[PDB]
Amino acid sequence: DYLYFTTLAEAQERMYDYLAQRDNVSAKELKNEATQKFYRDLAAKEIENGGYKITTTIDQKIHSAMQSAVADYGYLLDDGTGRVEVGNVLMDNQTGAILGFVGGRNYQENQNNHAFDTKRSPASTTKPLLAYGIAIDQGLMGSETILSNYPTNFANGNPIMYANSKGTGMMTLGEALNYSWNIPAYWTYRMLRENGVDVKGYMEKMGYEIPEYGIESLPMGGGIEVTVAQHTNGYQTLANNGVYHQKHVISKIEAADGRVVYEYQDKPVQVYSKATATIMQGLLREVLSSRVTTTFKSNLTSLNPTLANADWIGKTGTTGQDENMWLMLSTPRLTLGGWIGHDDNHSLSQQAGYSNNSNYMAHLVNAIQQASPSIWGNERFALDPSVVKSEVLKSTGQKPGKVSVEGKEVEVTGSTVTSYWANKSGAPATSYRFAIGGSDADYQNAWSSIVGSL
Ligand SMILES: *C(=O)[C@@H](NC(=O)[C@H](Cc1ccccc1)NC(=O)CCCCCN=[N+]=[N-])[C@@H](C)O
Ligand SMILES: [Cl-]
Ligand SMILES: [Cl-]
Ligand SMILES: [Cl-]
Ligand SMILES: [Cl-]
Ligand SMILES: [Cl-]
Ligand SMILES: [Cl-]
Ligand SMILES: [Cl-]
Ligand SMILES: [Cl-]
Ligand SMILES: [Cl-]
Ligand SMILES: [Cl-]
Ligand SMILES: [Cl-]
Ligand SMILES: [Cl-]
Ligand SMILES: [Cl-]
Ligand SMILES: [Cl-]
Ligand SMILES: [Cl-]
Ligand SMILES: [Cl-]
Ligand SMILES: [Cl-]
Ligand SMILES: [Cl-]
Ligand SMILES: [Cl-]
Ligand SMILES: [Cl-]
Ligand SMILES: [Cl-]
Ligand SMILES: [Cl-]
Ligand SMILES: [Cl-]
Repeated sequence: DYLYFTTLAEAQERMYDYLAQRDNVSAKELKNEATQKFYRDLAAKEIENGGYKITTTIDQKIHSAMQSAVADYGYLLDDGTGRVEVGNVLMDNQTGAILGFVGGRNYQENQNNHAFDTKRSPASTTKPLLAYGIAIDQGLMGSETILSNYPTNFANGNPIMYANSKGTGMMTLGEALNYSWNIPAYWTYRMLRENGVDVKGYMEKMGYEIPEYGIESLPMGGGIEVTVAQHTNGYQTLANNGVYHQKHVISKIEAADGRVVYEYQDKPVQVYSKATATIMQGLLREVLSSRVTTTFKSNLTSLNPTLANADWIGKTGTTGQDENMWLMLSTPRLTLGGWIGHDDNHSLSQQAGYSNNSNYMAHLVNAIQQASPSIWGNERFALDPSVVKSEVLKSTGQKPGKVSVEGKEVEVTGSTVTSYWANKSGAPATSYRFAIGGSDADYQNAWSSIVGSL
C-alpha cells in the first residue's frame, strides 16, 4: 500500500547516504553514475535482506482510520468529471511529524502517491504564505489594511479575473482573504517585489522550490507546483506560531543490534514572527467561518459539532481551469492538507473544491477524531503579546488625520477598528495612497466615496 512504498523509498535514500559515508566514498566519487547505481542497489538490498528497524511517525490507528475514510467516503469527491483523485497529509504542528496520509482513492486500482509524489499548483493557498504573511512580517500591512480590488491587467494585457468578475473597489485584507480575491494578492506581491523583499528567503526556509520569483500570478499559484506533504509543511509553519519543522515520516533507522543508521534531527526555524503568524491565524479562522470559498464548517458542524468548535483555520485554492482544488486546515495541534484533481489534469466541476472536497475533508477530520479523540486538541490560536494594536479608520485602514484630496486639506474621520500589526509602530497616519495597489483613477473613485461620507 502507499505507506509501505513511501517508507521504503525514504529508508532506501537514508541507507544510501549511510552506506556511502560508511565506505568513505568522497562527494566527487558519488557524482559517478556507476558508483551511484551501485550504492542505490546496495541500499535496496540492505533494507531487503538486513533486518533494519525503521521507526516512523505514523499513528497506526489514525492512518488506518484515514484509509477507511477514503474507502467509505472518497465517492463524495466524484462530481461528474470522472473518478476524482485525492491526496491528504496529517501533520503534527509542533514537530513536522506525519501521523497519517491518503495516497489516493485505491492503491490496488491506481498506485500514484498523491500525498508525496504528485506536484500541482497550490493555487490561492499560496496567498497567506507568499503575499500576505510576508507583507505583515515586513510591517507593510496589518489585519484591517485596505487593498485595491479595482480592475487591473497583467503585464501581457489580460485582465486579472475572479470567476466572471474583473474586480470591485477597495476592501479589507479580511474580505480579500475570505473571498480569495486575486487583484489584492497581485498588488501585495508587486509591493514585495518593488521593495526588494527576500521572498525566496522565506519560501526556501520552508523547503519550497520556486524557479521564478518574478511571476505576477505567484500568489495565486502561477509558477509553483508542490506535493501535498510539502504544502502541509507551509501551513504547519503558520499554525506553529511561525516556527517551521521539516516534515518527516521516518524518525530513526537502526541495525538489528541497535546501531543508528539515521535519526531525524529537529531544526526549528522562525520563518515568520510570532506576531505575523498569530495575526494570519485570526484571518484564516474567518476564511473558514465566512463559508465563502468552502462549506467545510457547515459539513463538520453536522458530522461532529464538538469538533467543529475546535479552533479551525484554513484556506482554499482553485487552479485556472478548475484542474486542482486545495483545502488546507489547521488546529493548534495538527495541520491537514488536501488536494483533489485528475491524474490527466482535466477540469473538475466548478463546485468540486467549495462543496465536494469540503464534505470529504469534514468526513476525514471526523474519522481521525473518532480514531484518536484528543488528537485535534481544544487549544485556541491567540494573538502573540508582541502584536501591535492600532485604532485605524475602517475606510483607509490607517490612523485618522489630514490628507490632500485635490488641493483641499481634508480631515479624515469616521468608524474606527483595531488593526493588528507585526512591526513596532503599528499603522501609519492615513496618506492619499492608503491602500495596497490601485491606479490614480481608482484613488479618485475611492476618495469621492470617502469624502462623500464625512
Ligand atoms: C486561487 O485559488 C485563485 N486562482 C487563480 O487565480 C488561478 C491561478 C492559477 C492559474 C493557473 C494555474 C495555477 C494557478 N487562476 C484563475 O483562476 C484565473 C481564471 C481564468 C481567467 C482568465 N480566463 N481565461 N483564459 C482563485 C480564487 O481564482
Ligand atoms: Cl497506505
Ligand atoms: Cl507510495
Ligand atoms: Cl502507532
Ligand atoms: Cl498544476
Ligand atoms: Cl492595468
Ligand atoms: Cl468578508
Ligand atoms: Cl525573492
Ligand atoms: Cl516545492
Ligand atoms: Cl527574482
Ligand atoms: Cl522521512
Ligand atoms: Cl546488526
Ligand atoms: Cl517572534
Ligand atoms: Cl463557524
Ligand atoms: Cl455552507
Ligand atoms: Cl463543544
Ligand atoms: Cl479558492
Ligand atoms: Cl485522469
Ligand atoms: Cl486572540
Ligand atoms: Cl499595542
Ligand atoms: Cl493607535
Ligand atoms: Cl515599526
Ligand atoms: Cl502598494
Ligand atoms: Cl489611472
